[PDB]
Amino acid sequence: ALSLTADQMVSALLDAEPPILYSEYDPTRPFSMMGLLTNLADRELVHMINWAKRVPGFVDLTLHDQVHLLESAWLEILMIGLVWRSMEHPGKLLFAPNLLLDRNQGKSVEGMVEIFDMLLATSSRFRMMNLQGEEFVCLKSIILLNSGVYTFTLKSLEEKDHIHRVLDKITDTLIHLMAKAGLTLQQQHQRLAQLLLILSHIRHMSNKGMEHLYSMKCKNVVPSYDLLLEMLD
Amino acid sequence: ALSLTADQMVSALLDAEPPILYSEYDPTRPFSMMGLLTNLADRELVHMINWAKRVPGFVDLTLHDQVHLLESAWLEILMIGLVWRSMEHPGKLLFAPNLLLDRNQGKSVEGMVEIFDMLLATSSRFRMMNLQGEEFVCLKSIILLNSGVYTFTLKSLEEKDHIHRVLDKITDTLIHLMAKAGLTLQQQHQRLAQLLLILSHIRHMSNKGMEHLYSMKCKNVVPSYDLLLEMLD
Ligand SMILES: Cc1c(O)ccc2c1CCN(CC(C)C)[C@@H]2c1ccc(/C=C/C(=O)O)cc1
Ligand SMILES: Cc1c(O)ccc2c1CCN(CC(C)C)[C@@H]2c1ccc(/C=C/C(=O)O)cc1
Repeated sequence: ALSLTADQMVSALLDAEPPILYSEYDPTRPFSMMGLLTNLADRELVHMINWAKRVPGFVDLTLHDQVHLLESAWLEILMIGLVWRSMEHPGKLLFAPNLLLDRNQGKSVEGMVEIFDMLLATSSRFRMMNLQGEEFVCLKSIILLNSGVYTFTLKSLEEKDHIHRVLDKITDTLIHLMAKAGLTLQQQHQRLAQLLLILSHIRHMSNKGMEHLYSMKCKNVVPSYDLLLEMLD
Repeated sequence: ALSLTADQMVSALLDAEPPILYSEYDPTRPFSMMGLLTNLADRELVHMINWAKRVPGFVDLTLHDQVHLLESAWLEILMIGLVWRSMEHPGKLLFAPNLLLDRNQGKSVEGMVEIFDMLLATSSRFRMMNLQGEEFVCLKSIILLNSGVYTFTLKSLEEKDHIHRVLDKITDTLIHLMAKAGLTLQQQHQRLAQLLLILSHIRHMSNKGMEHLYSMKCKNVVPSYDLLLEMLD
């Protein structure tokens, strides 16, 4: 994992990519949005577990630390995937290929249009930077490893060190991609910073969404430690 | 502002630095924590306004955009200052020089120990990286310009462009500092990434704190648009 070259890191991330899923509704029947969005997120989560297990370095950690990282990052990971999928659809969010929604459609749930807006703005930022697919898979892996690393014994000290070494290797990889693309050293650092600073906004979006989900006060909303543990163990 | 050299950028940021404030309690009387923390935050905010006006590029923006940026970033800015001040005090948060609190002291307010923990962990990360004062002022300015830039007309398009150009100049500056310190190009990119990724965790902490403050449901807690506008106008 730490002996991978930049090209090998990229290949491994592209190969791990999950599929794009469809919403489950009868397309021959007349057009609940939260129902549809919950079911889609439930099914994406299963595939996210399989993806995470294929990110280099991730299965080297303890199962408890794998669960902690996924618990912290899962909604950010869903959100970056949505933003990426929606990039060439100005003004719309491509939740699935059969579920392409505008901001007015989010107005149907109290608190949701604000989240829809923030997601559309991130998509439009990605569009303005001309984000590449190889840069997106790197960013997504960085979210997985970084989002829970500050909230965790000799074992833990070793786990945090390894997570930081893996993160350094993905930073190396990003820079390599930008060098292969022909950017100057100045441009390279500038773009790296631009990309990482968007991750702060993705955190914010997830925190805002988590607050909505927690406020629903429902045992079938938000995956528990135990469900994540069962799926990962 | 965009014509500043890296050295000039650093000098200007160091010069803008606000003072460290004291808690207001009678030190001769027996030892409310939330009272003391609110009063301290109220007074720090005034000084933060003056600081922000001295960050290069910031007064070039519209007053409405200055207010939006401060509204989004103020608690993150207080939190990064606390973490920096607390760096050489393992296990304790130096809220002020006369108010140095451990995690057990945070247990006195329902929900606060969790926030205290996250802040102690960030301080300990800064300690492990050996963060330098010149890097800290850069990071703090980056928070100010970045945290509200994705949530904002021809004027706005021009304002977001300028904010991104200012941010690129601070990225250049960071890298220059790390080059002056003797780091390799590889180390330079790696450390830049490490530093920016901590900003995501600072966002998360602020979101968690904002939720506590909003849940107090009090007109004298959280600065309004109008108060920020009055202080900045
Ligand atoms: C990015 C994304 C998806 O790809 C799929 C669903 C949702 C989002 C972001 C917006 N979000 C809605 C936001 C208000 C958070 C959708 C969502 C809806 C329900 C659940 C519930 C999951 C569960 O309860 O286990 C999670 C996310
Ligand atoms: C970093 C920091 C300070 O330097 C000063 C106070 C506080 C923090 C972080 C933790 N925080 C407590 C957290 C629960 C947010 C403190 C705080 C307390 C009250 C207020 C209220 C301000 C207002 O109501 O205008 C703001 C921050």
